[PDB]
Amino acid sequence: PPGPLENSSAKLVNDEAHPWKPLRPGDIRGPCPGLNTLASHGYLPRNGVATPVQIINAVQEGLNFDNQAAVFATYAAHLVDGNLITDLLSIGRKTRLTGPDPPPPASVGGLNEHGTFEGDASMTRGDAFFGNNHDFNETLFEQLVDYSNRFGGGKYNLTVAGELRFKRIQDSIATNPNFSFVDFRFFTAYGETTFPANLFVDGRRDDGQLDMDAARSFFQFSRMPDDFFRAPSPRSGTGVEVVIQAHPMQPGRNVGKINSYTVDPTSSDFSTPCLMYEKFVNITVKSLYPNPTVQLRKALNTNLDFFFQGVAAGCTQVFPYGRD
Amino acid sequence: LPPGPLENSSAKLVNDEAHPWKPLRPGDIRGPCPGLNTLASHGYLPRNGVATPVQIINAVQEGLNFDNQAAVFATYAAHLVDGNLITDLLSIGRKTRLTGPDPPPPASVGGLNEHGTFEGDASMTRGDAFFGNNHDFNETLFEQLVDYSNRFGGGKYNLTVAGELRFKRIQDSIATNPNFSFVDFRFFTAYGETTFPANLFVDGRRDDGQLDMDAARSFFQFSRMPDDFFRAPSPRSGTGVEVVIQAHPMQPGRNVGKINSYTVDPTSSDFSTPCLMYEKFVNITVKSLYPNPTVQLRKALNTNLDFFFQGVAAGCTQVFPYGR
Ligand SMILES: *[C@@H]1O[C@H](CO)[C@@H](O[C@@H]2O[C@H](CO)[C@@H](O[C@@H]3O[C@H](CO[C@H]4O[C@H](CO[C@H]5O[C@H](CO)[C@@H](O)[C@H](O)[C@@H]5O[C@H]5O[C@H](CO)[C@@H](O)[C@H](O)[C@@H]5O)[C@@H](O)[C@H](O[C@H]5O[C@H](CO)[C@@H](O)[C@H](O)[C@@H]5O)[C@@H]4O)[C@@H](O)[C@H](O[C@H]4O[C@H](CO)[C@@H](O)[C@H](O)[C@@H]4O)[C@@H]3O)[C@H](O)[C@H]2NC(C)=O)[C@H](O)[C@H]1NC(C)=O
Ligand SMILES: *[C@@H]1O[C@H](CO)[C@@H](O[C@@H]2O[C@H](CO)[C@@H](O[C@@H]3O[C@H](CO[C@H]4O[C@H](CO)[C@@H](O)[C@H](O)[C@@H]4O)[C@@H](O)[C@H](O[C@H]4O[C@H](CO)[C@@H](O)[C@H](O)[C@@H]4O)[C@@H]3O)[C@H](O)[C@H]2NC(C)=O)[C@H](O)[C@H]1NC(C)=O
Ligand code: HEM
Ligand code: HEM
Ligand SMILES: *[C@@H]1O[C@H](CO)[C@@H](O[C@@H]2O[C@H](CO)[C@@H](O[C@@H]3O[C@H](CO)[C@@H](O)[C@H](O)[C@@H]3O)[C@H](O)[C@H]2NC(C)=O)[C@H](O)[C@H]1NC(C)=O
Ligand SMILES: *[C@@H]1O[C@H](CO)[C@@H](O[C@@H]2O[C@H](CO)[C@@H](O[C@@H]3O[C@H](CO)[C@@H](O)[C@H](O)[C@@H]3O)[C@H](O)[C@H]2NC(C)=O)[C@H](O)[C@H]1NC(C)=O
Ligand SMILES: *[C@@H]1O[C@H](CO)[C@@H](O[C@@H]2O[C@H](CO)[C@@H](O)[C@H](O)[C@H]2NC(C)=O)[C@H](O)[C@H]1NC(C)=O
Ligand SMILES: *[C@@H]1O[C@H](CO)[C@@H](O[C@@H]2O[C@H](CO)[C@@H](O)[C@H](O)[C@H]2NC(C)=O)[C@H](O)[C@H]1NC(C)=O
Ligand SMILES: *[C@@H]1O[C@H](CO)[C@@H](O[C@@H]2O[C@H](CO)[C@@H](O)[C@H](O)[C@H]2NC(C)=O)[C@H](O)[C@H]1NC(C)=O
Ligand SMILES: *[C@@H]1O[C@H](CO)[C@@H](O[C@@H]2O[C@H](CO)[C@@H](O)[C@H](O)[C@H]2NC(C)=O)[C@H](O)[C@H]1NC(C)=O
Ligand SMILES: CC(=O)N[C@@H]1[C@@H](O)[C@H](O)[C@@H](CO)O[C@H]1O
Ligand SMILES: *[C@@H]1O[C@H](CO)[C@@H](O)[C@H](O)[C@H]1NC(C)=O
Ligand SMILES: *[C@@H]1O[C@H](CO)[C@@H](O)[C@H](O)[C@H]1NC(C)=O
Ligand SMILES: *[C@@H]1O[C@H](CO)[C@@H](O)[C@H](O)[C@H]1NC(C)=O
Ligand SMILES: *[C@@H]1O[C@H](CO)[C@@H](O)[C@H](O)[C@H]1NC(C)=O
Ligand SMILES: OC[C@H]1O[C@@H](O)[C@@H](O)[C@@H](O)[C@@H]1O
Ligand SMILES: OC[C@H]1O[C@@H](O)[C@@H](O)[C@@H](O)[C@@H]1O
Ligand SMILES: [Cl-]
Ligand SMILES: [Cl-]
Ligand SMILES: [Cl-]
Ligand SMILES: [Cl-]
Ligand SMILES: [Mg+2]
Ligand SMILES: [Mg+2]
Repeated sequence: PPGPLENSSAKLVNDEAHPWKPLRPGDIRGPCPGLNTLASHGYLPRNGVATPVQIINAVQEGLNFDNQAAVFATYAAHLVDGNLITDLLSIGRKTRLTGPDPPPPASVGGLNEHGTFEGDASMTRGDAFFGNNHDFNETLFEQLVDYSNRFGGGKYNLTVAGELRFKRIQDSIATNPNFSFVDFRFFTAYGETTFPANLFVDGRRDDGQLDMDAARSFFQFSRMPDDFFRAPSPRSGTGVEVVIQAHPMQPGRNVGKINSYTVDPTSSDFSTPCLMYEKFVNITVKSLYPNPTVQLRKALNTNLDFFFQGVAAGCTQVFPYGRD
Repeated sequence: LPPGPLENSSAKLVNDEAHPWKPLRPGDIRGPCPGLNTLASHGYLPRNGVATPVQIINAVQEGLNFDNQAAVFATYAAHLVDGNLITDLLSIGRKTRLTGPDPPPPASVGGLNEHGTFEGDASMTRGDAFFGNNHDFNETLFEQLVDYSNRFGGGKYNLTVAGELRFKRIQDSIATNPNFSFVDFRFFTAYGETTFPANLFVDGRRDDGQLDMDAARSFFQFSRMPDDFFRAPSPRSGTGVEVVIQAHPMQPGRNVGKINSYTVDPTSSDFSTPCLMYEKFVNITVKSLYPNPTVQLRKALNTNLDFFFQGVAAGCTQVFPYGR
């Protein structure tokens, strides 16, 4: 697992060695505009299948994503969505490129796999319930623009993030009878809304105000603006507290029908990051791998260790298969 | 310019042969900040505790891996209100002739000890200014930190301990300090500070956010790094502050001339309005110290207000109290 950038100042990353290209048939793109754009500028394999080490070097070098967040997000995703023997992860749909599957109920389903990492009330993608959880959706993007106009002076910023995050949750509650918003997804849904203001903003300026042309380029086409400079120093979810505090929300879920959102008092929330860590490892990962062979157990323990090092709140390490 | 981010920001020995702890030698100034005190006491900063903004940022980054945005934000904020803008020198403690000849009233140039500019109420290990001394280590407060760590962190200080102690300290001040104030700048900074010991005082080889009480006392009381201390393995500052905020959500306010009269102030900024915090700091705090400044002082203010703006986490739009 790579350490932080050696030299992490702003610099042009839309450069000569990293041109955008269109998708070839077979090139895999998914629900993350950050990984998508990196793949499309060749910071990641252009076909969208990568090792964890590759994804981490790419997000730091391409966009100056900080090391702790890159390590948390990448090994969390690899544990639930990736192939632990081959050490590969698809950034979108399940693919044979990741090699021979483990036994069920592990899915190795790529970032597109619903319920594991990816989840509901995304900004520019529709819920899995309605059929397609990974393609750019134009109606939701035009909503992001609207809110930018109304709260951001035409630009996306943390204030807009706060408003739209809530709007999307409300939208899901009213329309999605499967709406779920607990645990891992509750956590990551709020930190994602800060990323575009933090990281899609040209680094020479770095003033957290994202223009709509830049926003469309990343979200829709996986493409950096012309002459794009990365952020002037490493960061990820700075300001998430702005987005949480705008519209206080307790973790919960619709119960088999629309508008039935019911708080779940067993879910972690922001005051309990280590319950969220423990349930991810001790319930989510453990249920995908309830009885691993010696070889799989050893791959699981190595990735669980690397995952534990990226956990922002620190926490106490949990061992689903033992320390041995 | 402010220094940019650290070249190679990995974990490494920082309590080394070139940076030993030394006892205070009269002349030497120590203040309310255990981070800055300890850096001065190991020679990362000047040992007498008076430094330029550039020295302080280089010191917090190289000594402790404090991240660049936070180092710039705090350093220029404190310099604007507590420092000498003409000599370019800031005391980490008391007001001193070592920062040079003063500007005109009503500027104070009072050092970091100056109550209510940067320093303020409900500190963890230091008493409120109202009771007499806002900067000395207070053994009864540290013992209550040790007690909350036994109760909530298994004997170690971590973000769960921080959430409970931060709220305890606020309740102590409401009950005992008739002047307690907890608005605007202080309301914002108080929360982030409670994360720093978990993120930054924990040996960088471990980096699991569990701070032992011997390490904690070393930094807070003696201004000394633990033996063989490694700084954190990448840059960070207020990671996990939302964990502290959401443990006991609370709005900004003040006692109203007597104990137990905490009154929410609806004109204060809070965590959802970080740009109003920025703006009030500049329009009100800074500009009432320097209501009408001469030509050279006006240049120095505008230069430092620029650097300050670049450090604002939320991004925001720049305000210009003296024009552009
Ligand atoms: C190092 O720092 C420490 C701490 O800052 C310094 O010591 C402090 O010094 C100040 C200044 O002298 C003292 O201020 C004075 O406080 C007294 C009140 O004392 C008693 O009540 C205190 C508050 O308790 C309530 O709130 C807390 C916090 O939530 C809570 O835990 C308590 O249980 C109680 O809560 C109430 O409300 C709750 C709802 O939230 C309810 O559940 C509950 O039912 C309660 O009703 C308390 O902390 C204090 O406890 C200490 O002292 C006793 C022994 O006396 C000891 O047994 C405890 O273990 C503690 O050690 C007391 O119980 C107040 O009366 C004074 O008010 C006078 O003066 C002010 C200011 O001038 C005037 O405005 C008033 O009108 C009045 O004349 C005063 O404000 C502070 O109490 C003290 N704290 C300590 C010692 O812990 C120390 O000085 C510093 N050292 C150095 C060297 O500087
Ligand atoms: C992102 O970009 C925006 C614009 O550049 C920045 O500026 C903030 O913009 C916000 C959002 O529009 C402003 O907040 C709004 O201000 C309105 C007026 O505020 C004053 O006047 C009213 C009287 O009408 C007073 O009551 C109030 O106390 C203020 O003195 C308010 O009417 C708005 O409140 C209401 O809005 C919604 C609309 O959907 C209502 O439904 C609610 O009831 C709500 O109460 C709103 O607060 C804000 O003033 C701007 N801030 C500043 C400092 O200028 C953001 O700063 C920028 N963000 C970042 C992180 O960069
Ligand atoms: C570090 C490896 C990363 C992984 C494994 C990862 C994975 C994901 C996944 C699976 C989603 C979908 C969540 C949802 O359902 O909405 C997502 C969303 C998101 N990602 Fe990433 N991501 C990573 C890095 C990045 C980077 C570097 C950026 C920005 C620089 C970023 C920006 C975002 C944003 C803005 C979304 C939300 C998009 C939306 O809601 O429309 N990600 N990420
Ligand atoms: C970068 C320049 C910095 C400045 C200008 C600065 C200034 C301050 C000031 C004025 C206070 C007192 C606030 C109060 O409690 O009343 C404070 C508190 C504190 N600082 Fe800093 N600080 C800096 C860097 C850091 C660093 C690098 C660390 C640790 C790595 C740190 C750790 C803390 C902690 C833990 C407190 C609270 C102490 C307490 O509540 O007992 N600071 N700082
Ligand atoms: C709304 O949520 C429900 C409940 O999660 C979704 O139904 C579930 O769909 C999954 C995935 O297709 C099913 O699990 C699979 O079942 C097949 C064959 O039945 C099995 O061979 C697979 O290995 C896997 O078990 C499952 O039947 C079902 N879960 C239930 C009923 O608890 C439902 O599809 C969602 N609705 C929409 C429109 O998305
Ligand atoms: C992009 O996202 C938008 C908004 O989230 C999706 O639009 C939604 O589409 C449904 C139908 O697919 C619209 O309502 C439908 O109305 C009929 C009545 O004839 C009803 O029988 C259906 O059950 C359904 O309710 C819905 O109003 C619309 N929501 C909007 C516009 O806010 C859209 O499907 C997404 N695009 C893609 C390609 O998925
Ligand atoms: C606590 O605040 C009080 C009230 O603001 C202060 O004392 C008063 O305020 C001014 C100072 O600005 C004094 O000149 C008045 O005589 C005081 N009395 C009243 C009724 O206003 C005082 O500055 C603070 N006390 C301490 C110890 O810091
Ligand atoms: C702070 O340390 C404590 C103990 O090491 C951790 O708290 C425990 O959390 C477990 C599950 O992780 C719960 O059963 C208890 O509520 C906790 N034990 C207690 C309170 O004695 C806590 O997670 C740590 N916090 C962080 C952020 O690392
Ligand atoms: C511009 O600022 C200067 C001070 O830098 C002002 O000087 C005033 O001097 C009087 C003398 O009694 C003081 O009492 C005031 O406090 C000072 N004013 C201020 C605002 O601090 C001078 O008056 C100001 N000139 C203009 C045109 O505003
Ligand atoms: C702080 O001061 C600035 C101006 O120095 C404030 O006023 C706004 O400034 C912008 C930028 O030039 C103008 O577009 C607006 O027209 C200004 N408003 C007014 C009423 O003139 C800003 O609002 C101030 N903020 C606070 C909280 O005091
Ligand atoms: C506008 C503002 O910031 N006012 C605070 C106030 O709420 C508090 O009562 C006062 C005296 O202790 O200190 C001021 O700094
Ligand atoms: C670090 O990165 C930037 C952009 O390449 C450059 O300005 C700076 O000198 C580099 N520092 C080095 C290579 O030491
Ligand atoms: C996970 O397992 C660990 C150790 O066996 C245990 O401490 C913890 O309670 C478990 N977590 C849950 C939520 O069951
Ligand atoms: C291991 O036990 C779990 C119980 O959760 C079961 O699902 C899994 O199939 C078991 N595996 C064996 C050894 O095949
Ligand atoms: C840079 O960090 C690496 C990572 O551990 C380390 O090996 C090396 O000693 C550092 N380089 C310098 C010049 O300090
Ligand atoms: O143990 C070293 C390697 O182990 C694998 O399991 C991976 O997931 C890598 O990221 C790691 O570098
Ligand atoms: O530009 C005015 C001020 O700028 C600062 O950065 C310092 O270097 C000072 O020496 C000077 O007073
Ligand atoms: Cl980093
Ligand atoms: Cl530099
Ligand atoms: Cl940094
Ligand atoms: Cl005492
Ligand atoms: Mg989604
Ligand atoms: Mg204080």
